[PDB]
Amino acid sequence: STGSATTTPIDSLDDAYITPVQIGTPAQTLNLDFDTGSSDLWVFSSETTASEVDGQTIYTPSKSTTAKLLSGATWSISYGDGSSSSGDVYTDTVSVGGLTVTGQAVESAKKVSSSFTEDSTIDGLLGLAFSTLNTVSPTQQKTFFDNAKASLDSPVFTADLGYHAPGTYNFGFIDTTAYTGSITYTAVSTKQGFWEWTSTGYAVGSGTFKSTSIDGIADTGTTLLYLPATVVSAYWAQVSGAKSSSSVGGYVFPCSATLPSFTFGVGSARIVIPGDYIDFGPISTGSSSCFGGIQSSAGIGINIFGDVALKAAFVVFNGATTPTLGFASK
Ligand SMILES: CC(=O)Nc1cccnc1N
Repeated sequence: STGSATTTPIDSLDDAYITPVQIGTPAQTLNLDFDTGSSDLWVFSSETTASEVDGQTIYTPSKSTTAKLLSGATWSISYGDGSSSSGDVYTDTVSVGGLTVTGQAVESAKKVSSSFTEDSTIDGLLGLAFSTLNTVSPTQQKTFFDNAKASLDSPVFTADLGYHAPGTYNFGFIDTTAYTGSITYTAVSTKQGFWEWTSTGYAVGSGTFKSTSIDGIADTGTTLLYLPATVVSAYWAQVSGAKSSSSVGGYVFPCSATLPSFTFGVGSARIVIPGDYIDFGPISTGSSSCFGGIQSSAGIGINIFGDVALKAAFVVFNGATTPTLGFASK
């Protein structure tokens, strides 16, 4: 089997991407944030505290003839940005782009933190990291990809995120029309439960490539590119007037600037992030200070190849017995 679904930016900055997902019988379609940095499929629901729902579409298990309470199971998750959610668990039929999994754990939120409430466009998250990170207790549950994997034509999914435009998540096949050149594959460590890999270096604009190992994670659920402070300082030093602002929370730059590109290495290959992808716009409405899309990972504990980096590439998440990542230009 295969599936193919379009993923759409939630706003004009590509702060996140939503993909429609069918849950239950008859189908209830919710727009979920596909997240290769976590491993829980959770949704706003008829159980979510009413004051914490503000415009989201909810899953109502009592209206699904295939929903079953997973008795005694609870979940609770906290993400790197400080947001969180928790609740109980149903199993139900879940379909993405024509690919159907029966008996998928659908984690129903009873509580969500303010950042989820305030984002009316995101109805929940669909985790695509390794199932060892799933938070359901006392019986850990499998991700949608892990449940689908044996049925797929090939044990893979691909992320093809657009810049200011829709893109595609495919399951079970690699669309050879969606990228240019060849795909370069690189090793993955699953020891932390992430799609963790080692970039071979970077360049700033037209500058020379610096060969240096940068361990980090491919995370579709993180907006920006978080890299070591040395690398980030070298980037922003090429932008007149750019500075790190403790009050704002990262590097800012004059909105009048033209940003240089940023290149990262995948083995001997190179992925170029155009300068425009690094512009996250005014820090507040009407400001002439703009927020940068490359930020320091110092204090996070891990480097994160988030959407800023991933949307410059066609990315293969290879879930074979030994997982690997593939990157191609597009
Ligand atoms: C850095 C970070 O926390 N990212 C993130 C936030 C919420 C959900 N998934 C994620 N991958």
